[PDB]
This record gives sequence, structure tokens and C-alpha cells, in this order.
Amino acid sequence: MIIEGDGILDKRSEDAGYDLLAAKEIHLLPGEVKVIPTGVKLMLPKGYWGLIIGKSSIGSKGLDVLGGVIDEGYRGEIGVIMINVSRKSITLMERQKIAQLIILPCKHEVLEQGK
Amino acid sequence: MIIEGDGILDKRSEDAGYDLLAAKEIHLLPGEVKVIPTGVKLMLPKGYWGLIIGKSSIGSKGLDVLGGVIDEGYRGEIGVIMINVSRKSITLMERQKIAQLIILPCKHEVLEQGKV
Amino acid sequence: MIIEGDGILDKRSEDAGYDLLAAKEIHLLPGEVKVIPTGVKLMLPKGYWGLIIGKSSIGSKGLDVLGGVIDEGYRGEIGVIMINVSRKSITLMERQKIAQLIILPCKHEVLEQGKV
Repeated sequence: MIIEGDGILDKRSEDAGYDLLAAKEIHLLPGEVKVIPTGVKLMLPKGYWGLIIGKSSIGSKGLDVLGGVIDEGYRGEIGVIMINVSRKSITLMERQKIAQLIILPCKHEVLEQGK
Repeated sequence: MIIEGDGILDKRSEDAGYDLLAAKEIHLLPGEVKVIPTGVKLMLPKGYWGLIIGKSSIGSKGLDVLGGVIDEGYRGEIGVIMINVSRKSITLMERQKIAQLIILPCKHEVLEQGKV
Repeated sequence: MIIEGDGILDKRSEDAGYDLLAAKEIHLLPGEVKVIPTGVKLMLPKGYWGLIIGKSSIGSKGLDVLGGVIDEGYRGEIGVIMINVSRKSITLMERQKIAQLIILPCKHEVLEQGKV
């Protein structure tokens, strides 16, 4: 698929998702929620959407990545919503792996008001 | 898909999921967990289940969705388990958008004891 | 599919996923991050991965269950990561239900620099 930017890595066939990288250094205060920039834009294959989810690597550092949805239509740059649930400040280095992007099929149906 | 209620909105073909609205005003203290009623019931097509995920606008505020798994064989009023993981209280308003329902395919396998 | 272990339960066809059980009694001190062992190994079918979603009941009980991903090629023992977000110690008991395992299709493609 087509991408723009360099904050995303190719993956192995047996891997489920692509690693997302922080576009710059980030400092998270205790309890802070922050949208982390990746600097990448994607062109998803029709019929699919991207699920953003945490990597165990950073989850073990006290940072919870909130579930993200990348729509087939979405052409903006990808940001990862992250919260620091620990009691101290945490720093993320530039280009550090922060999340995983997984491409899943999406089903579209019309809504009928029935019983 | 067949629905009952109006706490869900239709989507574009390029939209991965359908927006879910809050059926009433909800106040959440820091660390508190509440189920937010949507006032909607739905019949999932065969072979699919529904995943609930929060929208960027609420996640960006410290709200997360717990156990957003709607089973293909479920017919009660869809309720969203929401947790306020931020350090302050927040109020979600009536009919405010709060999550998205994405329809994904089911995959049923039989569990077989064996050598991995 | 082939499994090794006792920490997972068969599911109905209407159930999107299988329940995962804590393999042992785990003690989490206030603010501690820990990997809860399930004692199960899977041999996921080709082209599919495993999505782990925490059980709502435990997320309501002072523990933040991180969403996890089991890769098709992953053959190790399944573990669930959790963070004690309360001001008190929390004990998880052996055989207690901690999450669900959903099997979903995975898409693989080479990444191509282009213009979006």
C-alpha cells in the first residue's frame, strides 16, 4: 500500500501489524494524555481500515495507547493517543516504536429501522 | 442491518464504523467506570460481530472503552463501558458522540488439545 | 486450532471470542505493571492473528488491561499485560477470567512510498 512519511516500518508476513514511530521527542507529565505524531499518511486498500493498538514493549513502561481507528477515507497524518498512567514523567525518543497499525476488513451495510 | 432506536448514525462507505451517541448526560469522576446507554438494539448479520472503539475526540480527553465486544448472538440495549483514566472529572452530554461500532467477521474454531 | 494449556475455554458460535483465564494467583502492588500468565500456547490458523480484550469486570476493579496482539507466528505462552491504577494492592486468583481472545484476519503488503 501507499504511504507518505517515514514513521512506519514494513512487517514480516507472520506479523499482524506495522510498527508506528514517534515523529519527535515527547515528554508526558504524570497522568497526561497526548496525541503523538507519526508523520505518516496512508492510502488504505478499499474495504479496509487500520486499527491502532499498543505494543507490549511500551505498555510495560506505564503508557496506555488508546484504541485508534484509521478510516479508509482518512488521508491526514496518523496520530497515536497515549496516556501516562504512572506517577512520574516519561519521555519518548524520536523514532521510538510506540504503536502497531493493523489492517482489517471493514463491512458496510445500510441501517434499517426495524424491530 | 436492522436497528431499533436512534443512538447510532449511518456511515459512508469510506467510514470504518457507525457513530454511537449517548442516550443521557453522564458525569465521570477520575478513575470512575460507568456504562453509557445508547438506547439501541441491533441484529448483527450472520458471521459478524461488532467492536466498539472510542472516537479520537473522547479518547483525547482521557476516556477509554472497556470490553467493546458485541456478540453476534446479543440483542439487548447496546451499552458502552466507559472509563475515565484522566485526573479530572468529565461530563458527556446527551446525544454526544462517544464511540464507533465496527462490524468485523467472526472466526469459529474448535479448541483441540495438542502439541504446539 | 491446536492449543496447549488449560487457560482457555471453548466458545459458542455466537461468541466472538474465547475466555482467557489467569494461570495463577498474581499480586499487583499499587502502580505496578505486570504480565498475567494464562499458560496457553496457540497455533493460530494461517492468515489470522489474535486480539486480546480485557474483561470489563476487571477493568472496573482498579486494573487497566492493555489490548494485546498475538501474531500468527507467535508460539510462546500467552500473557496479558495489566497496570494497577488504584491506591491499593490487587490480587488476581488462579483460573479467574481476565480477557477474551478474538481471531481476526490479517492483511499483508509491502509498504510503498508514494503520494496520498
